[PDB]
Amino acid sequence: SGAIYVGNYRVVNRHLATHNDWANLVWEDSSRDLLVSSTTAQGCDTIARCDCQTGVYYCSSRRKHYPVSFSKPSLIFVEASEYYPARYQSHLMLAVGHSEPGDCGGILRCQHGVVGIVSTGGNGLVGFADVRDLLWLDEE
Ligand SMILES: COc1ccccc1CC(=O)N(C)CCC(N)=O
Ligand SMILES: COc1ccccc1CC(=O)N(C)CCC(N)=O
Ligand SMILES: [Zn+2]
Repeated sequence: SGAIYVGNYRVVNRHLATHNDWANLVWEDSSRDLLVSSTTAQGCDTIARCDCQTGVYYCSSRRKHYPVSFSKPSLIFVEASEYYPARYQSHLMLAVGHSEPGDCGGILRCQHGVVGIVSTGGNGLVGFADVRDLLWLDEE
């Protein structure tokens, strides 16, 4: 589990969104596994605006923050799960690292701010849903 809190926005994995998130929906994209809902209180996170490929992510299944190198956001085939059938997930970045299903929502950060959240994994890989292209998160 986990979320990004920037401005009056809450960014979560679309497959983990709550019924309050859906009732207060701002934007969602199934192909990205992302959902953004509105919040009453202001958050403290800053979104990175960069092309960094190195950073640190939080892994709840190890209670550890791991430095990683990750690929640029791209269209990657993701096997069937209890949340989605087998499909192509877009804006996804991969790294060699540990992850388990409940690690989704763990933040990946670089020196500029939040880069994305854990969204997929398996076979010693961890996938992050990128949020750096969502410029509108920084305003209104
Ligand atoms: C100190 O947190 C670091 C540091 C490096 C890298 C990542 C984090 C995690 C983070 O930014 N959180 C707000 C924790 C909640 C979450 N959703 O992961
Ligand atoms: C961190 O996720 C891991 C890790 C290891 C093994 C399995 C998972 C769960 C996982 O990949 N999904 C539920 C897919 C979600 C999606 N974005 O389509
Ligand atoms: Zn950066």
